[PDB]
Amino acid sequence: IKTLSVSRPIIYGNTAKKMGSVKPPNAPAEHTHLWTIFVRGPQNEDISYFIKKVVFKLHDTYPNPVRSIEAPPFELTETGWGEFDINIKVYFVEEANEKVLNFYHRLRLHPAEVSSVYFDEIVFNEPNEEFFKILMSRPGNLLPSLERPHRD
Repeated sequence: IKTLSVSRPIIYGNTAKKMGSVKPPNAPAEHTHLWTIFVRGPQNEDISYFIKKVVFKLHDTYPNPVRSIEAPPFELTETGWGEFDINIKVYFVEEANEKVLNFYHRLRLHPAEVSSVYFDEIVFNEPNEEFFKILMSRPGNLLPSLERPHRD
């Protein structure tokens, strides 16, 4: 028990909706849809305990197409009229001892919200010991961490 591997499940992809009269004051003309590109946990658990930042690379026609999200939720909303590939770069907390992980997602606008989401698992083959303390102390634990006396 020198090295201990561990995985974390994630969901990545986008949702999209047709845009009506309700839109931001500076919504580019001819943009027909809004969309949210994201990296999430199952049950929308906050995944910032292992993810440090997510960097989304949009199409080069977008202003400042490299969008770095450095606090949760790891998502951004944009508008547009068409589909293209987005490069999602996931960076990990130091204790994970894991380099950047790349995903590529094709934005989906059709077919009334649409959802194009992919389930994957990030593996950490050589995390620091401290990584497991971070993981196990994340909110929501119900179990005892000591021998808790109890009646029959």
